[PDB]
Amino acid sequence: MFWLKTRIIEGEGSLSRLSREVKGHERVLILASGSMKRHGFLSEAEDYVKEAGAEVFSIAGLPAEPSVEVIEEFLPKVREFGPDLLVAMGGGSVIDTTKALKVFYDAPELNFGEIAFIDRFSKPKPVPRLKTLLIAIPSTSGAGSEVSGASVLKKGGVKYNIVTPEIAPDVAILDPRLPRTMPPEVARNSGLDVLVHGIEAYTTKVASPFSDAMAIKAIKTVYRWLPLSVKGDEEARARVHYAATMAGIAFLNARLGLCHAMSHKAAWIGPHGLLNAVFLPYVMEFNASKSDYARRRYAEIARELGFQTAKDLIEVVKELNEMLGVPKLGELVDEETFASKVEEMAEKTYHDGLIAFNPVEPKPEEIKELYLKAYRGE
Amino acid sequence: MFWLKTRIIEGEGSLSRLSREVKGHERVLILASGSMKRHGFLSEAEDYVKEAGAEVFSIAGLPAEPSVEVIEEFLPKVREFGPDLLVAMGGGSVIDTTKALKVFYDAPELNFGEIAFIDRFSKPKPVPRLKTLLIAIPSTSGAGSEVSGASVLKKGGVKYNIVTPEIAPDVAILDPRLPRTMPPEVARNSGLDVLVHGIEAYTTKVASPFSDAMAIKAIKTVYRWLPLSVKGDEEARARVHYAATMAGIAFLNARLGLCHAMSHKAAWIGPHGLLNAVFLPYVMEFNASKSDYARRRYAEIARELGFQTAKDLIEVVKELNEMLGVPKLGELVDEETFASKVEEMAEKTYHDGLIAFNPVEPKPEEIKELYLKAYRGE
Ligand SMILES: NC(=O)c1ccc[n+]([C@@H]2O[C@H](COP(=O)([O-])OP(=O)(O)OC[C@H]3O[C@@H](n4cnc5c(N)ncnc54)[C@H](OP(=O)(O)O)[C@@H]3O)[C@@H](O)[C@H]2O)c1
Ligand SMILES: [Fe+3]
Repeated sequence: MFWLKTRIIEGEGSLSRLSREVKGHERVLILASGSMKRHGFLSEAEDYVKEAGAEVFSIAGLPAEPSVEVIEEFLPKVREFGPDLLVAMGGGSVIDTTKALKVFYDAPELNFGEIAFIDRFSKPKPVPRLKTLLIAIPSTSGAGSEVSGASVLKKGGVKYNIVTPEIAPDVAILDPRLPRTMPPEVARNSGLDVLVHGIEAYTTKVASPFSDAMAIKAIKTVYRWLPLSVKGDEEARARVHYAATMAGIAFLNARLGLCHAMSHKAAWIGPHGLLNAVFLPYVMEFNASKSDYARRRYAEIARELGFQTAKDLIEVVKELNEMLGVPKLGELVDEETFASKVEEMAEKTYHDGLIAFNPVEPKPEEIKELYLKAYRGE
Repeated sequence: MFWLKTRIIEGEGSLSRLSREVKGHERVLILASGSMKRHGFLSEAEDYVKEAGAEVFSIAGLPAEPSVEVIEEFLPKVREFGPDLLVAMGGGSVIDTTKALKVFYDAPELNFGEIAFIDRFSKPKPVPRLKTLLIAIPSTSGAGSEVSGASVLKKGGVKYNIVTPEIAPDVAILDPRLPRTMPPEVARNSGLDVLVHGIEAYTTKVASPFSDAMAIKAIKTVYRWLPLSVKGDEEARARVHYAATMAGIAFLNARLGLCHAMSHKAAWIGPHGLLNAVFLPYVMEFNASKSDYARRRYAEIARELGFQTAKDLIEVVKELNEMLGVPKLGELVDEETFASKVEEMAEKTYHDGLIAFNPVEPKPEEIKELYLKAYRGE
């Protein structure tokens, strides 16, 4: 199965197409990061919204790690303003925050309790039809959240999932002026996220030729361009920006697997993209040792990069990490914390729904071992 | 820009998903090629419609390469039945005829002459919002009509387009059992159309990276699998079936170019896929010599197939036509008839909206030369 709800609008200066898209709307709410404010893209968007006749109200300064707490703060100002159009302008977390906001705005009754993918052996209640349009404008490259029907959300320190077609954005605007403001480390971290997403999407149980096309292109693009992007080349920034959305389209359809699950649960340690990169080569070694299907798919990606084998790809991924100064796991977190948490982390990873999609289902013990293998820098 | 209205359902035996898809509709009309009746798929589909609780009515035997008069034949039968869901099961011809029917069913005041892209120097009247749902189920591999917003009809030996997102299908079902009953020539002809779609979509002025991904995968898949499919390999049939839709998604977004325009205006000679194959190598040479952008883009494609240059790609296409027994143009039509028609085809091709998307705009006398080159088999 393959589909795409989101309309994509790409190109230098495509932020301006925002005027077309607000036509016929009256009250526009914009959530943005501070960096979007300080670089003047928020103003620029406010102009475009005004000159299309609509009222506009902005909130900037948003944390990462969205929560039902923080969404409480907003909802009155939100609910009083009476928006009929939401705009998210920033990273994954900003987009996910706006996505989560849409649900409580549009379905104020909805018991948060009842809708969250916390366990994979739990089956939450479905989310009704919502209504407010949602435009996503990503400033990083990136999380894939501008096309996905998923947002993550804390209700007091605990992480739940919301998953439904209803919060996949209606429109995504990809203007590479925005991601050209990423500091080098952020360009690195979020670009490795693309790579991990693509490789995982290619190797799930539910991959199709349609998602494969997108995954493969994102992979080749990151492999070829990310190092130049990190050094701040402007064209390379644009290419990786588009590839980030490609990987998004892929994992929207094919989903993800063990590596993302493992990153979710070690969130406390580090940024999402960085931990993913750290784990990937171990998850690949595991998958390839245990599944012929996984081994063949990795070889297919290797050939597409101009190599031959599954082992080529694993080694090339380790060398990419080394090249871009990705730290060992031992450098991010001391032995003592890590070791006392590894079992708890394994159990949570085991209850995550994404391991349903991984080409091999790992036992709790094998997850434990993988954490330890990664830590030893094995 | 990139988008996709159509929801794709793929897989062996995926026809059975018709049941889910018609649920809560009352009157379903199926328009089908003769081959779908003879080979049993039409009964199968009817059974699925029935068990979803709908009334079903089928018309089989819809003609290949339809002209405008097909509308007056079948429209009265559609009006009499009053469907609330149209299903098209057949090649691009059947799907195009169904789309056209939808237009005149939902919007009875329109006629073909108003709304078709007859002349790129006159704006046709726009098609209003339509309403009847349309499910496309292609049985060739393929025209890509199951995801495109176009319907192609002949008037006076010459093909014109109707183009609107309103006739992009809502759902496409890709079940490779269906194209397995194609005769070899039908497999060849529809398969080479996938290749031509992909190459033209890759080299228009409005190619994006998103349409590029789909275009490139379709090309690779065809290049590798079509010879085996033509011989009757069952796997290769499935692979090329999914590629045809990939190419359709590409050209839905990137459009097409001079090779399709020329084939439209020579439609009286032969079937569409065969004409496209014959012209392509000449169009490519022309574009490559006139445009550096086209040259570099053909080379990218050559590299992806494991060659190096634009020139390699042209040679590859010529060799593949040979290997598959594509006739020379001179076998299809006598010289004195062709040569008497050629100034008119060229002038009409020049007025085709598709030449605006080609990487260079030819003059009519350059088009006339192209036609004659192809005739000589240069
Ligand atoms: N809308 C668009 O975007 C678009 C783009 C490109 C081309 N086109 C159009 O599409 C048409 C060509 O479509 P096409 O290449 O799919 O061929 P087609 O013209 O629909 O069909 C060609 C022949 O194949 C036979 N057939 C089809 N499926 C079969 C199966 N499973 N088993 C056995 N026989 C089968 C049909 O025989 P029966 O009639 O006996 O069943 C028919 O005679 C042209 O009119 C062209 O203009 C449209
Ligand atoms: Fe075609």
